[PDB]
Amino acid sequence: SMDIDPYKEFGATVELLSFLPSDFFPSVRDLLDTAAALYRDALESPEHCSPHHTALRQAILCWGDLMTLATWVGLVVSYVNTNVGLKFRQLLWFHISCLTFGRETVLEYLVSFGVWIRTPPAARPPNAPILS
Amino acid sequence: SMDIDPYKEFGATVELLSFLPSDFFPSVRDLLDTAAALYRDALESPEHCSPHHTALRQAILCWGDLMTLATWVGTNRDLVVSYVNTNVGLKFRQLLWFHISCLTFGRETVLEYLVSFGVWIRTPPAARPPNAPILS
Ligand SMILES: O=C(Nc1ccc(F)c(Cl)c1)N1CCc2n[nH]c(-c3ccccc3)c2C1
Ligand SMILES: O=C(Nc1ccc(F)c(Cl)c1)N1CCc2n[nH]c(-c3ccccc3)c2C1
Repeated sequence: SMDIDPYKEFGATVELLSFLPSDFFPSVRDLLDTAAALYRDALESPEHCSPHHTALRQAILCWGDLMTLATWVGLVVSYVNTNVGLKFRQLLWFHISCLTFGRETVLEYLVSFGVWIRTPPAARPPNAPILS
Repeated sequence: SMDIDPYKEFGATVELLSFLPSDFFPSVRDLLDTAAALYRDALESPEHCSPHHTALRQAILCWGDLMTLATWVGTNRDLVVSYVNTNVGLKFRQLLWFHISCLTFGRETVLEYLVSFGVWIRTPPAARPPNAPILS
């Protein structure tokens, strides 16, 4: 079979996004609403716009199919939100953040927050790293 | 909410691909095997290559997640298995075929062929030409 990495063409890796803890990412619901709020006209556009746009379109739609399936099945519903949910919380956040703040900024922040959150509370700085 | 069209940025529509009958498209298995055979290095490449490549990568992976899910659902029934392959299956058979064919024969060619075969298969057997339209 093949082994394809969705973040590879965007300069990152699966393991790199797994560096960030599970509770770091917003809910799938909050992510879909943000994609729409900031890029509704662009995501529905006839233009490619950018590779980030192309991937995000598939991501939103793919999660749609996944929800349509689990809704039809009705732990099973909980399965999508627990295991599959985490995967899209990463993917959706990655592209939205890259479109909003820029690829390079997102990547630096990723390693910066991973090191920061892993530092015990007593020693780590009060202000977490930010995008800009 | 949003209404996003996966084929829209590629100059087609969901409705346009639904023009071709369900038995027109190869199986998902034959489609995934074809994707690897022709574009294994490109699909795994660090370079975008093309918007079709970017979309095709997500499609393969998305189908993967659906299969990983259905594989786990099954282990925890046969009626459910028919759902993934009957309803969701058709959707990806179109999507996978669309991108694979566009990369192989060229976007513009695929679209002309798409409409040509739709008209051809819909003509009753007695009247329609013996030779169906082809690509390139
Ligand atoms: O990861 C995120 N948020 C986030 C990203 C993508 C999303 F799709 C969603 Cl729903 C949320 N941040 C962590 C670091 C950071 N630094 N600066 C800002 C910021 C906050 C408000 C306005 C402007 C910037 C943030 C928020
Ligand atoms: O839709 C398809 N086939 C197809 C496409 C994408 C796929 F991902 C898979 Cl698995 C199959 N055809 C219908 C019209 C046509 N015209 N010409 C050719 C052809 C055949 C062999 C060698 C060279 C050309 C074909 C085959």
